Amino acid sequence: AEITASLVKELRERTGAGMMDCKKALTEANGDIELAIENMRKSGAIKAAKKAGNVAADGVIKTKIDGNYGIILEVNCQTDFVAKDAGFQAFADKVLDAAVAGKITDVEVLKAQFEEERVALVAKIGENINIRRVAALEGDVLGSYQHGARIGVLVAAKGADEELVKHIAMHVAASKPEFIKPEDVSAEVVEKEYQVQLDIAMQSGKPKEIAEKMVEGRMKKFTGEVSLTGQPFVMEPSKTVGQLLKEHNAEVTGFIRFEVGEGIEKVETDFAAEVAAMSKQSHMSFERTKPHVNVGTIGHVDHGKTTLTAAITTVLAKTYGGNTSHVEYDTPTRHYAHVDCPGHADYVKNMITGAAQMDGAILVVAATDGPMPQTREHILLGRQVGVPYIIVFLNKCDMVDDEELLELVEMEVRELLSQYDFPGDDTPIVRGSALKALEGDAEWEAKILELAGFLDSYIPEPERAIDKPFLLPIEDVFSISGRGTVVTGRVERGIIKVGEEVEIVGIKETQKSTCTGVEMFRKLLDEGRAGENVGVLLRGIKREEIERGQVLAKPGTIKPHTKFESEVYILSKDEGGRHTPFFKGYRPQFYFRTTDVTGTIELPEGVEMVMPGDNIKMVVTLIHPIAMDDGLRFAIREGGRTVGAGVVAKVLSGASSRNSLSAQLRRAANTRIEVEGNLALSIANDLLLAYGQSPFNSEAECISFSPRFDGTPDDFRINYLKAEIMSKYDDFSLGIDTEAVAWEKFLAAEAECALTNARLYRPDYSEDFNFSLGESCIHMARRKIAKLIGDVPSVEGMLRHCRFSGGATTTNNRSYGHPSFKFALPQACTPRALKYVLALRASTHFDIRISDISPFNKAVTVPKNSKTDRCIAIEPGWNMFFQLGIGGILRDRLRCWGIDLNDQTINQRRAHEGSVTNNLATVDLSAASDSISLALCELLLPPGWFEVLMDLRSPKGRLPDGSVVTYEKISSMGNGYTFELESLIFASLARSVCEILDLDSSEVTVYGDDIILPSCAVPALREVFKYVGFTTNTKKTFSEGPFRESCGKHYYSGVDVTPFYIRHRIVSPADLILVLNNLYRWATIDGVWDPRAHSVYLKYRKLLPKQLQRNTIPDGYGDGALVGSVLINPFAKNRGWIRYVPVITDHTRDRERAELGSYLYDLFSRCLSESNAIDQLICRSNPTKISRSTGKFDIQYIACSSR
RNA sequence: GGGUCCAC
RNA sequence: AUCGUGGACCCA
Ligand SMILES: Nc1nc2c(ncn2[C@@H]2O[C@H](COP(=O)(O)OP(=O)(O)OP(=O)(O)O)C[C@H]2O)c(=O)[nH]1
Ligand SMILES: [Ca+2]
Ligand SMILES: [Ca+2]
Repeated sequence: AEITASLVKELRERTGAGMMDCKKALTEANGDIELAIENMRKSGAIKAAKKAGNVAADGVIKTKIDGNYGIILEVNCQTDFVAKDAGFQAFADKVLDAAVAGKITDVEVLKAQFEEERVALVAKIGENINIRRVAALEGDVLGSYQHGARIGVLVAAKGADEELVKHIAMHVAASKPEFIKPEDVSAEVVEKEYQVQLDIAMQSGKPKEIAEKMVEGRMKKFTGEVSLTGQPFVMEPSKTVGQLLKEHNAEVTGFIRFEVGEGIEKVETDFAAEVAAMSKQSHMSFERTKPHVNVGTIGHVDHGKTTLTAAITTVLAKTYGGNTSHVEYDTPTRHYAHVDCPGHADYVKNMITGAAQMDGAILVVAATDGPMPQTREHILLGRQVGVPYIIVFLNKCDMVDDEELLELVEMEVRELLSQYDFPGDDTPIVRGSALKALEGDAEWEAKILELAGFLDSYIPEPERAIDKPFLLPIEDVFSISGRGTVVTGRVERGIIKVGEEVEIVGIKETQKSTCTGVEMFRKLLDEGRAGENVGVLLRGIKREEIERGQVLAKPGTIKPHTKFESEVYILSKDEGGRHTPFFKGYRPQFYFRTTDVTGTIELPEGVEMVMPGDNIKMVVTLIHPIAMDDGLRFAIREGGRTVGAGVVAKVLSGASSRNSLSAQLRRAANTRIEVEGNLALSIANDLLLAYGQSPFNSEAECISFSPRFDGTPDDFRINYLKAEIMSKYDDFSLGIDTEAVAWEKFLAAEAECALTNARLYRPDYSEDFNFSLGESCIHMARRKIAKLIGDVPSVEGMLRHCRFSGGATTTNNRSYGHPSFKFALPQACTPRALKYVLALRASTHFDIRISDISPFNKAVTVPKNSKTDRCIAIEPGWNMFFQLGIGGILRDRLRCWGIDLNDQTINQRRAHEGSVTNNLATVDLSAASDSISLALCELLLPPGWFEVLMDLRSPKGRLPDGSVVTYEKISSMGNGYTFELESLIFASLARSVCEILDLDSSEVTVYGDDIILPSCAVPALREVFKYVGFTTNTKKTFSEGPFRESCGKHYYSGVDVTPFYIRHRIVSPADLILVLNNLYRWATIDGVWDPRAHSVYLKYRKLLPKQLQRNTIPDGYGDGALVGSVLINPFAKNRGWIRYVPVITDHTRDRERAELGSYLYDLFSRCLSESNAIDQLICRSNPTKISRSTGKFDIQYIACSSR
């Protein structure tokens, strides 16, 4: 102890100084009141001194307007909480007011006019806070916008009234225009920018005026975009601010916008790792049902909430046992996850988003100082975010002489806690020291344990989902004869035993029923527990009386509501959200558990605009009811895109478009564009002419032209286009061409597998004597394959990959290709595959039927080139079901060889690399999979795998002839594993060739038959390939050009030269629009036209119905309209702050689905799930609906966004 | 899972 | 009448 404790208190609640700083400073003043104050004053500067070391990236912006003189203020601090603290507020307010009356604009004048009072706060608050920048603006009429505290703007305008400047001050706030007019721009920044960009493209080989006209064009936009004038007005994006101004014959003499912490470095912080940094210097020196508890640490930055979390972690594993950046520690009875709450807006975001709710927090104040002023905001955060419980850890107590002075701090904190309706008198306050606890000081060491004790007994145990009342969100409803109505979904809370009664509540007038049963795909069941996907059978309720969106619940347990208040986070542009602000009548979709519902909102008192990234409270009223109570999370959507997240906070009491304009566009769409001859050919020739190349002078030329693999990238680009553009056109007349050539090819491959099948089952040449590269690779590949693949396909593996999907089987036509029809209609199967079906039949109570048991698949023909089709075979359904099982296991395994058959994007980039580097080759095989013979396959794969492949393939094929083939190849295109299998065979060979040549196997990459491996390996790979029956496509393999190509991307010395194809006769406006869009994407850099192609574009644009020539959409939205500028689009309809544009759609009619088949398909899928910053988890997977395509077009409005 | 696009 | 796989956009 030292001096009277009652005296320090008098000093503190007079000065706002830390406890110990009041003590030691009162000890040297010999107990002199008005004296101690000064010793601290003169010190307040040395304090701020060491303070001004810390980065202060947070703060506020303030704004003041006197008649027609205004000023913008940027005083900032280092924390959210300080930013909204009364004291910091009052400083910033005064430092502003004082800068108004005294029209100051010199940062350093007031920066010093207050330097005195600035140490005043910095002492008290204990964060570096400095005036950053000031500026002032005068104009004839001016107006300010304040976007919370984070952005302020001053706008000076001549000719405009109150509303005008308000509105364009808001726009400046949203759209960061760095200049008032496109010409204002630094004729320098733009000068060298046009000299830099004039090569980037002139290096393509683009002729002078071509790259000149293009660069010019960009910078016309480039400047228009960063300029208030040429910006789409934020409250009216169809017209620009420029045009808006000119409509009120007014103008902006200038503007200012400051944003808190702009340009400040703003250091990243990693809490998790960060702790392990402190638990390092010290660490060196089955209860699996235990509940998980989320706790939060919150307090003053250097009061050491960090050091504590460290002390907690060490001591808690040193003694007892052993989302997103969260340390976690274990207690004999509970498991804790622990996050730091560094900022107020950050936490509110994570609470809404769900990426971190919290069961209890721990407030960390140092007894050295005591509550800070911003300590109230810490607690206030807790109150506003609804933390149920707050524990206090009093830290740094070893540095408190008088324990009567701890009695004092603990008092202030209870007093605050209670001021915010927390149970102050009753909240645990452990008095300890994190630091001495890391230094294994058994005393202070047990105080941590103590605090932990409170976490166990003070924060109550979170209700297990199973302990809650029953609720299942209905995903789909089926009517099954002789079973009744049944709903499927995942049970969210509780248990439902057959017998029990249930309400079905949500969209309609709530209804009641009883549980007739509970089933999964494998077994029937008598109850469904939380977390289980199930069907639930219901008694007496028709299936047109249930609806996705409704919930199934224990009766009275949940109610339907329409109006409620919430806290939402609006996604930033960054995070895939809106890029434009919205306003009063925002009208999006609210996605609850399993469905969207339209709803209007009302903003809070005084907020008029919302920006991507904003938290906000809003009151939401829905177009019809949804079952809900407090805590229900939801997503905000714009036609499929997720733009925000929210949680219901308190449920309340509840209570455009175009007709003969869509009709106009629909008529246009079903119009038939009509011309003379081959419109495609005409377009291709007009293109070639515009690039000064000879046209095709006949149909027969369009498919027989070879490029020159030299010349500049630009020359080559149009050459390759010319070689490819018409190469797959399906409507040439000139030609007795047929699918005859396809079947010839199909027979040639079989004949080749017949050779290699004989050769490879007889390689006793005479004697060992001679050794060969091929023989060796097969041996090398075999062994490596076995290592990757197993002796046999796991039963788990197959159980998580088998499934139906897609199109026609031997028993179903395209119409009945949906999985639900494969389950509802008996599928054919192969003699050797029958046991698989039976094993399936034995594992489920559902009927598993086979229609016929033959060894045939159906070989048909399918389009490919202008000069040949491609022979496919349609499999028996049950065989397909299992072929996909092995195809899915091979897919996974290949991931261990760096092969990823989900991402063609990795092959495209190595093709680009290869064309610049010449170290990687791209190779193609001729009849890639058709050439993989039985023999090769039998030598490479484990016998276990080979037998299974043999059970699962179709051994025979019946052709359109009626003729048969007994397959020489291991499998045909159309099989459910041929693709993954061919990928494996090719990879293993190429990898083996690498090892034999002393290259790295990892350099080998394969997507089906798109092979990429080091250029030096090619001659040896060619040799191996020849040996094993393959024939490499010398025309499509490149190991030495400037040219590469893989998975649809073509490169010439790094430049993208992938072409586009006119595949069909152009007959409808949709046909023409695709072609023109394909031209657009081919000839367009960043929305800017190569002029050579533009001319051809505008010519054929004219062949479209007129409305359709102006109906434009942004790229990335398909081809139901011309890709162009959407702001120009006259048919655009902005509705509720979301932009709807109409696109052409293929028009469909509904068809009846198969009820049992769909139900089976549903349960089967849920069975699959179970066998195998993130909030997108707020969505599902959709009901089976069947539809037939009529041959007409429809018009669909869709949600759109400038970019 | 459909329609479309682009690919293996 | 149009097999298997992947990716994107719209639907759903
Ligand atoms: N089931 C199926 N597989 C395909 C299809 N297209 C390509 N593939 C698969 O990927 C491999 C690549 O085929 P392609 O390179 O286009 O043709 P190819 O059979 O090897 O013949 P070629 O190069 O001589 O034209 C072969 C085949 O397994 C297809 O349309 N259906
Ligand atoms: Ca090929
Ligand atoms: Ca290829």
